[PDB]
Amino acid sequence: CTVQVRLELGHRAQLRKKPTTEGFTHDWMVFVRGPEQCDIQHFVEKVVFWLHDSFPKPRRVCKEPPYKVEESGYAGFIMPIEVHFKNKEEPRKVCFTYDLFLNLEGNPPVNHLRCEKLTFNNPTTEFRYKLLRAGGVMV
Repeated sequence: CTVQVRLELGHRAQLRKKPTTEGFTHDWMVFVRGPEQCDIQHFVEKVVFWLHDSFPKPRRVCKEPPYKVEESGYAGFIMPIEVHFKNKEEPRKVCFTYDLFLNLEGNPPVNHLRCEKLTFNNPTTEFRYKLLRAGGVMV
């Protein structure tokens, strides 16, 4: 059997009224979540967000919801995001390369969503139940 689950990755960015002491222009927030009335914590062990090289402790881990990072910056960057599963077999995780882009001065805030369907072929019984408890569907 095959079980499909959905993830939503997203981000919001806007200009700060007042730049930080480093002079960062923007606040941003990146997240991983499930669709409404779904609970991805049943099958997700943790989410790791890899911030820009410039950050202190760039490896940011969320072991429970909300799976989100909120920071300030001057520029967008490519953000590796790892979603680790409560699985004993492969795949143990999925990796996304997320386009964290900011609004150019003048332009309204950014509020984006990237929807990902995961297809698990022949998951173990134990993991199958986690996917289905999260609101996954047999296909």
